[PDB]
Amino acid sequence: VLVPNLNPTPENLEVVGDGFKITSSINLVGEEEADENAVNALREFLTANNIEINSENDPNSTTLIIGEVDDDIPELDEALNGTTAENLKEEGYALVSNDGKIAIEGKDGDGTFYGVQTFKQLVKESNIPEVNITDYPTVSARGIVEGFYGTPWTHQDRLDQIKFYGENKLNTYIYAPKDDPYHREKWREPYPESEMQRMQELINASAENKVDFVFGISPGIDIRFDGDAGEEDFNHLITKAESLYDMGVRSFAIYWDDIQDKSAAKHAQVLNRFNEEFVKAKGDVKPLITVPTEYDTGAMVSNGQPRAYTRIFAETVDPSIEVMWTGPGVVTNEIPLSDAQLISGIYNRNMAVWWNYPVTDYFKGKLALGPMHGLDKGLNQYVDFFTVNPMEHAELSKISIHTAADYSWNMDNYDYDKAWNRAIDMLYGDLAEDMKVFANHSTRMDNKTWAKSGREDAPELRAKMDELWNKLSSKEDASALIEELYGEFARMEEACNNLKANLPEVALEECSRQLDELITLAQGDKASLDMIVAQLNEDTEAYESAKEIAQNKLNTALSSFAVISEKVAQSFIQEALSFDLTLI
Ligand SMILES: CN(NO)C(=O)N[C@@H]1[C@@H](O)[C@H](O)[C@@H](CO)O[C@H]1O
Repeated sequence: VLVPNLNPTPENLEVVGDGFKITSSINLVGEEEADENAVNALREFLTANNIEINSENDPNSTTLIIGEVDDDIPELDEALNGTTAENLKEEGYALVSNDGKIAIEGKDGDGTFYGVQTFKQLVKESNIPEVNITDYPTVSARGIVEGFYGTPWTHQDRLDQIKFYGENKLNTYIYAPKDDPYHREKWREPYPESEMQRMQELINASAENKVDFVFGISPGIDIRFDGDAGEEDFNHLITKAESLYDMGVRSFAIYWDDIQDKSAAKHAQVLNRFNEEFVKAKGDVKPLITVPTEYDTGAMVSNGQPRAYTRIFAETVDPSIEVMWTGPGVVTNEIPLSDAQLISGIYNRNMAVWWNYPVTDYFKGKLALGPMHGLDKGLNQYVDFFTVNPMEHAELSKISIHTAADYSWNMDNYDYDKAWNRAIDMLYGDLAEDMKVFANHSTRMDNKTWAKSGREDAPELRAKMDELWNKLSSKEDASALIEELYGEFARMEEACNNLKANLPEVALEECSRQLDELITLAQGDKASLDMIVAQLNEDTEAYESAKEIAQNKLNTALSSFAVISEKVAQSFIQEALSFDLTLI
């Protein structure tokens, strides 16, 4: 009957019937013409959900038809009747479920694979709704940049991330981690055989999930530009890129972010000569990607005009090259349309975004568990390439990455609160509501100086706390609000205790300290109410005992590595301790 949570939100979806049961043995049609990676993902889900494939057609089993446009499959034509992927952009597809048949038609092999992902999300206990779908991404490249400092993701983490990207229609992975010397301090050197297996698994997994594996190269550390030395180094760039191409890498990025030699013309000439002698000469290599030394608006622009570096770079760099920038700041609240307009005009092209959220490398005590927030819903006019920099914490990064998938696939309809809820619903199952309680307090990032981003922590709770102070200072009866807040604080503690008891270890290991912090803070919040209530009752002894606890709970939180709800659960105790009800 009803449609399950879907991610990304499909572009067009119509519920056209009451739904039906998928038979435990089905008819598979198109299995030989259709995209292999889509079929494998299909076979993989079918196996996992206890569904067998009929070796011969129809004891009136359910029929599943799969393939691409212009694929020679009439069964597909018939099941779709009226709806089609023919007029859809790259990566687009059509899905029709109706009266014992499911049709999956992609505009290309990527689209077929993505149709299979929607299919997998539509099925619940072998029931599927009857729908007509036509779907396609808002933005052409969507994904992750592995750009964070701190403990690296492991091999298994990366394999898991790649699968997750595929499942949420993210097609871009910029492999450029700090712990692989072959991407920076050993950039000249091809990978030795002792490393080829590990690299190949990543490349293979990526391909198989329709994820573009971008090899990030940072030659800035020691690259030479002039004379024989500069020629030798340019030749090493080629040989490196070839040797990766030989492994099946078809996407490359060259970073200029950490170079001392701030020479725009030298940077851009290397790019252009690489574009020509490598990217153009191979023919199946995707557009070149670069990060210029000036890569946030503040570094790039002064008084509406490009600074010298940016101006030279914009003027030299080939128009075919993708150029990354991080928005108005390195870590900032927003990218408004005007910022993307300004930078895109300077570079006379659609821009690539490197979004520094949920990354927490600059403020590691806190977990960034909120949605894409602050990004202009019209950014696609000036941007056709979107990536996020996630946390060293791979598992909990999925919450925010999940919302980036929705934002970049269906930008016009993105709603950060709804996407945030959906991400936690789809990821946490029976723990979703408890995980929301916790994550809600840990969305806002702010190092107090240059780095700030994300949705405010617990906005509703924060508004209730404000009303408490307003009522108490106005000598209005606050009895009912106090009871309500006791409810909120008990809920925070209970949720956090259930997460400690029941979160799978893969998630718990990333957040155990922050859970303990929020519990401490919730207990200090409760003691803070006890303080106020004592003052209302003129019970000096009850006031002193509540105050001692509130202060010790605050102090435990302030001294701990873990950071959470600074402006909300934490600040409330400080507000309560500075409040003097005896003088109102
Ligand atoms: C675009 N870019 N360098 O290529 C980038 O964002 N670099 C780092 C980025 O790697 C880091 O995670 C972030 C927060 O500390 O700071 C930035 O300066």
